[PDB]
Amino acid sequence: HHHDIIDVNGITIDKNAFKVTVNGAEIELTKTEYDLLYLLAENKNHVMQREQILNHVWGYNSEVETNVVDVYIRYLRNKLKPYDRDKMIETVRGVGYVIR
Ligand SMILES: [Mg+2]
Ligand SMILES: [Mg+2]
Ligand code: NA
Repeated sequence: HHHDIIDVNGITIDKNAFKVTVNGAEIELTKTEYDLLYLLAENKNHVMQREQILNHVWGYNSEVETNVVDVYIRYLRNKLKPYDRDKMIETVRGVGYVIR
């Protein structure tokens, strides 16, 4: 076990850097979930096609199956659900995903 959060010399450092702040609390993510959320958020109101999300989050050269995007959208929605934030991630069937 590693201490979740450490304070030393007035510096606060969390074991897991990939957290976002919501309602005075924190949602704890993985790198890939965090990068996916960032992408969608930076592209608010602009629908992102699955292949574009794949390129930006997993890499233009990636050998991963494109449906990994759908998998991680589900993981991210599940992370947002306890904070009633999941509906911000909308599916555009046959295109991709968007935050409005
Ligand atoms: Mg951080
Ligand atoms: Mg943070
Ligand atoms: Na969490």
